[PDB]
Amino acid sequence: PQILTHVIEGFVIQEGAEPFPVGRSSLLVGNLKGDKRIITDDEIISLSIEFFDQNRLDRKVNKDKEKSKEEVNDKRYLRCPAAMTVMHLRKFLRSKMDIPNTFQIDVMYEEEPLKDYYTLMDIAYIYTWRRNGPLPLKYRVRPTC
Repeated sequence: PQILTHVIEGFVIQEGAEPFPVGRSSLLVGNLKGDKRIITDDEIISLSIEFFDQNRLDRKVNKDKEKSKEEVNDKRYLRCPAAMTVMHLRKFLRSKMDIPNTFQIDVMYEEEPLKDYYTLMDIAYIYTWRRNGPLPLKYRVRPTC
């Protein structure tokens, strides 16, 4: 639902409200197949992307304003070819949010921006992501000069 297509070089990625484990099969909670022997780049990586939480003032939305439907989740989700780079993502954001060249975009894992050559695999290997959930990315804009 609510999935949108954008092209970034070397593959087309579709991003939006990806189905959640809650609605997915409960069997996916158990010991799913996984193997560090697999180093292929013909692989799909699941991830999220949200605006770095600077405007949240270090406050939790659900904490201050708990919803009865529990609809607090400021991300967009992405099934993405693992070969894709930070450079591609920033472009995709640049295009999605219509971001002028007047600003820079930092793509970050936690607080730390990532180099534009990093592949999504490189990130999973660097940060030792364990395929528990999507790879959580963040982003932010800065004036350039």
